[PDB]
Amino acid sequence: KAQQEERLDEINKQFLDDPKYSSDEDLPSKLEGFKEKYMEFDLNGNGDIDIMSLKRMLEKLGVPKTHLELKKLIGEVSSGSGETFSYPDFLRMMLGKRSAILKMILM
Ligand code: NI
Repeated sequence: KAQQEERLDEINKQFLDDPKYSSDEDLPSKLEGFKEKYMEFDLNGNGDIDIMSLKRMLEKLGVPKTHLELKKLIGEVSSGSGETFSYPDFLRMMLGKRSAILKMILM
């Protein structure tokens, strides 16, 4: 938990130096806030967010979603084999010009 944060920090540093996101003057503090938002979710053994974790989080936001709807949400932001999405997946979505449904829900 607090351990997995170490990895999130390394990723934030990686993104901080990414020219693709340099135009955002508030990147330094935003990445930290996004990290905190990500850590509100239950993170699995690999530090990724799964279906039940997403379900739990959306419940807290008053946004109930069906099992299949949860699959659609993750499948939209996941860079791997649909089922879970990572922190890097999360940042590219939160940043990035395209607006995934999960991004609109969370922001
Ligand atoms: Ni889980």
